[PDB]
Amino acid sequence: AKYTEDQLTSWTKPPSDSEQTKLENSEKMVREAISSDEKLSKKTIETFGQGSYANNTNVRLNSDIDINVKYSDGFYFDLPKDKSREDFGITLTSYSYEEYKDDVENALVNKFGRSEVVRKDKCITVKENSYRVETDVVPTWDYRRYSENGNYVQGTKFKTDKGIWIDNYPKQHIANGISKNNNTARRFKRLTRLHRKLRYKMIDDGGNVSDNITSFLLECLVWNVPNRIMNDYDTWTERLKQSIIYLYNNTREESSCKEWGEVSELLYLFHGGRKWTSKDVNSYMVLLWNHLEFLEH
Ligand SMILES: O=c1ccn([C@@H]2O[C@H](COP(=O)(O)OP(=O)(O)OP(=O)(O)O)[C@@H](O)[C@H]2O)c(=O)[nH]1
Ligand SMILES: O=c1ccn([C@@H]2O[C@H](COP(=O)(O)OP(=O)(O)OP(=O)(O)O)[C@@H](O)[C@H]2O)c(=O)[nH]1
Ligand SMILES: [Mg+2]
Repeated sequence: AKYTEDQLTSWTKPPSDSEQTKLENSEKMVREAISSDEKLSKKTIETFGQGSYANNTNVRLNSDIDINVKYSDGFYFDLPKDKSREDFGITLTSYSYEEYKDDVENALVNKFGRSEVVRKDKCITVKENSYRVETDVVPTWDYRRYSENGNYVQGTKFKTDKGIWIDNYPKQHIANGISKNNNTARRFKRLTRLHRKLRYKMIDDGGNVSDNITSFLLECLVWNVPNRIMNDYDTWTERLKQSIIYLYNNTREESSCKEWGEVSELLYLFHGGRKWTSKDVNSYMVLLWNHLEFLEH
């Protein structure tokens, strides 16, 4: 074992006792930037956390906090092929996502100053000082995806500066992660923290980790590890070993994992459009296993 049980147990832990405080401070500052803007305050816009601080899975002290700002006065939607869009109800509006993101960047500059705000491809970064963590503000619009039965699932949708349209389901993501954490006696998110920290260590001491293995991907993988592997073992060394074994085994053939979804369970994990592959995950599991140096016979 390249690492001891104490070290792994320590790395299953939040990087500060004030994580929720930082998240709520970022949420409040973004919400105030919204509410004290002349243009946006007159629009239905919900400010809420997403990502590692909202899932209590962050492992890097004062890493970026993700704050979604979701416009909901008009929603994008997607219908099955056997349904008409006209029959559902159409709405035309002079407002667009591009103008919304420009407005959000304007409000952020107004509240925090242009030198503190940095527009990026998928977000708008507010720089960290001594009182606030660096915050990625993510402007999105309401999004509905309808199924055959008439029910819809609700989420967020946005357009990158490079013109790519992205759909997300952050609320269902957080809800499902909370459910699994409850049903694992709070071991799911500890194992997620351990995996994230291990990825960072491997990248730091020189290891060759693929850029396709993201933190969101690691979280979705640990999400896909069945609860029994977390519940039915007694040390973190063994839970980690078994989770790696499971992910490796079920990523050797695309058939074993082509049905896995992300934490929201509303999008597939390996159905194209992703920057990773199941072979990428399998290679990463091999690299991590060889890094950990478990005892063998
Ligand atoms: O590919 C993606 C990436 C991101 N997202 C959505 O954007 C949220 C934050 O996107 P992040 O890339 O920041 O993931 P993370 O916060 O969990 O890990 P860090 O790198 O920040 O440490 C994610 O929680 C997810 O809801 C997706 O839906 N798909
Ligand atoms: O699908 C996504 C992706 C990203 N995000 C949010 O935008 C932030 C940007 O984080 P990313 O790392 O995913 O985008 P990038 O512009 O840095 O491109 P790469 O070179 O890293 O591949 C993320 O931290 C997340 O909060 C989403 O909300 N949804
Ligand atoms: Mg994040």
